[PDB]
Amino acid sequence: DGLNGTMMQYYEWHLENDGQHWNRLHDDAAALSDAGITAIWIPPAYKGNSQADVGYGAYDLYDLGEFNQKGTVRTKYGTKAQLERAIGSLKSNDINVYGDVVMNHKMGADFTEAVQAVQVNPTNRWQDISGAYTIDAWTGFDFSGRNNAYSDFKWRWFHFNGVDWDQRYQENHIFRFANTNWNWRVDEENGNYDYLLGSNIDFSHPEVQDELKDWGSWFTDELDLDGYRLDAIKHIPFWYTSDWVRHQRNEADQDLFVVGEYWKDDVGALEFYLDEMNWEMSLFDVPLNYNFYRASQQGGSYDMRNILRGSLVEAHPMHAVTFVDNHDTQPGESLESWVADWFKPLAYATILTREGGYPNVFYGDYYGIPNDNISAKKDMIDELLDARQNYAYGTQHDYFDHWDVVGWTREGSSSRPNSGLATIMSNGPGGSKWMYVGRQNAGQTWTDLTGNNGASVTINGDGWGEFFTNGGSVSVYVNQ
Ligand code: NA
Ligand code: NA
Ligand code: NA
Repeated sequence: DGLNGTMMQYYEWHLENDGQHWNRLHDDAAALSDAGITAIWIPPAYKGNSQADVGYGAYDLYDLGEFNQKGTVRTKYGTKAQLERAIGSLKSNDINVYGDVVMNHKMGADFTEAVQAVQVNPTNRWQDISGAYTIDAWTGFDFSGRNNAYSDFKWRWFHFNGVDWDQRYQENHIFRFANTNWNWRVDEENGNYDYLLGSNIDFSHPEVQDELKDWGSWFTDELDLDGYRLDAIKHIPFWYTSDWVRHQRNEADQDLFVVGEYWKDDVGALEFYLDEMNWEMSLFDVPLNYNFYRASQQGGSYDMRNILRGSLVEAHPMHAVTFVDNHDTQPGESLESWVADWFKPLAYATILTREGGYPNVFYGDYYGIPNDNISAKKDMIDELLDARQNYAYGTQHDYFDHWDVVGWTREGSSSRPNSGLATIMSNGPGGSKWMYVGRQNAGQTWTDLTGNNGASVTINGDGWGEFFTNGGSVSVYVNQ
């Protein structure tokens, strides 16, 4: 009934490869809903390069842990039946399901093929650095164990335009297939960032365009998805992602939420992409991720008044999926920009108690990351989810007027009893700030849901209250 939406990435990079994750998800459904989670982003659910693959080394998009391929039947997360069972549990508990979609490349080809290719400048793929010669690339996919179930489409080298490994001479190089063009338009870092890893798909081919559109529809129907999380889209021709998304919404009866991962610490680049998409999807707020990271790294000297500056949520709140960390930013991973424990509570309060943006909770933060001795922050997050789910409603007032202490308020809405809140925090010494929470809340006494400050704040006759916060901390006051 108008409840704020909250997404949760249900996995972390170092999850154990025990094949019991879908089952865990299934048993956690009710608890997650009660906690305030309304949507779950599941990891790539199809067969990857190997059983332990996190899912991005995608081998067979039609094998959801159902066929014996790549050395295993189940994926790292479990079997097809356990996933379907988990999804059913999510639906019955009012939780939307977003499926991760990996279409930029394929990995784990069954055999190599001889291909004329040229080496290109890694920092400028538009420039060849060698003449054309024949290499042996891993491009042949037969999906043997699937027996053509669902689809008899087979992949070959002519469906791709590049790889980063030559099996003939056993060397690593960024290869562009001779007589093939890099996809366009794509991100321009390194000149043309079409190629990332694995066997890079060339969408110029109509057969490729149709195959992935048809697979998408099949995947959507098979799992009854409510949306998707589009992987590495800055490496995929923009025109195609738009075509694909429009195609899926046309084939599915249910609404489909779409959030793309355009990984770049540049809001303008993201806005450019959204213009190209005619704003038909949201994008993860990568700049905000880096804002949080810069703050975490610098300490109190960071000017909190700029915490949201340059972020996507700041400019287009309706098209931004906000987050603090993910499987790519956690320690040791490729896009590391981990927010330390001290600043993490402030970052989560920022995405969970504000009116703009569609916030996402990271599994690694919620349950911790054992591999790196990172504690579970479930207690802290649940209090902020309680705030979001039951109190973050109504007109918002911002107070980013001090370099250390900042905050904002929500007047609450008649639709939700006792809703309304006041968030105040400091990345340096503690302090206080008078903020307006709505004259309709006069006479109420508000207390901190996080327990970080025992102050009791009574709202005066004009609807103003003075809220307190300790140093390097965050408090969220509500009429509890
Ligand atoms: Na690409
Ligand atoms: Na981060
Ligand atoms: Na500061």
